[PDB]
Amino acid sequence: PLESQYQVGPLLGSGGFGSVYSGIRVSDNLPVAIKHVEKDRISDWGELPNGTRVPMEVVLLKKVSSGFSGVIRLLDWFERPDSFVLILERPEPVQDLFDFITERGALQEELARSFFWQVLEAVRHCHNCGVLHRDIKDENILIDLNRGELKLIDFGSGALLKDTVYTDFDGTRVYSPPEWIRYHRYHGRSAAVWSLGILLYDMVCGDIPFEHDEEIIRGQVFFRQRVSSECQHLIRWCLALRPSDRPTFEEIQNHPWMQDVLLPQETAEIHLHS
Ligand SMILES: O=c1c(O)c(-c2ccc(O)c(O)c2)oc2cc(O)c(O)c(O)c12
Repeated sequence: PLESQYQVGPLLGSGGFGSVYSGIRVSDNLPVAIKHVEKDRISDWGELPNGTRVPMEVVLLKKVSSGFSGVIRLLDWFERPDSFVLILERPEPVQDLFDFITERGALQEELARSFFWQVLEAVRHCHNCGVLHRDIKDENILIDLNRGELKLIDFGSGALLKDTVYTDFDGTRVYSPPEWIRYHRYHGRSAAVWSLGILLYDMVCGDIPFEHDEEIIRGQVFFRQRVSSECQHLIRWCLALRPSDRPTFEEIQNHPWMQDVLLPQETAEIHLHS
């Protein structure tokens, strides 16, 4: 019943999400990640089913924790005078999609298809559980390099899912949709599909398509790499300017470009030198 049940390792990263460390649970040498969030710096707070104030990330992680390996699982959490400490699972070996794309450039379509499909399955899982991520992007995706499995992380900018309009947003601007930029209003699903469009382009071209607000609003997509027409079609669909013109998750998964996806294990054998 303390913090010394884990042997703390090196710092993995720090940013708007706080500070995350590599760790090992001494109880059984299980690889873990240890995230510390200062209370002053917490955006949105939630409340646990049993009445007690916690960071929204904790509520959301509990709602999605299950057998599904598509989302990083919350093993435990603690409260401190001025911070919260989350204990999360940690694949080993691992690499985040942002670094993987920095090192390999534009990913081959077969690989981007496997990864994109897995992201789709995970976002669907979150939505079934009543959770909206709101910061889907390469830096918030981990690759279990041995099994070829992607895991979604960092629900700190997330919210309970609803059908009404959202007037707040604290995720990544360049992954944010035109309707946010222009009116500070979005619906959850359509906004998610837009970020998924940004993420697919990122995967197949090696960089995000838009850097400035004027480009997001204009919505014209230029391809800087060789990309098949089907893939270009799916990306442009996801990046439709009107929210209602974007595809649903079902429409994305039944799109011609998404057929014959490789299983994660096959994916690691062919593309991850596993
Ligand atoms: O295992 C994790 C993990 O759970 C997380 C994680 C999990 C939940 C969060 O909210 C979050 O911000 C990060 O992050 C990282 C980041 C790394 O660079 C790495 O090598 C890792 O192994 C991990």
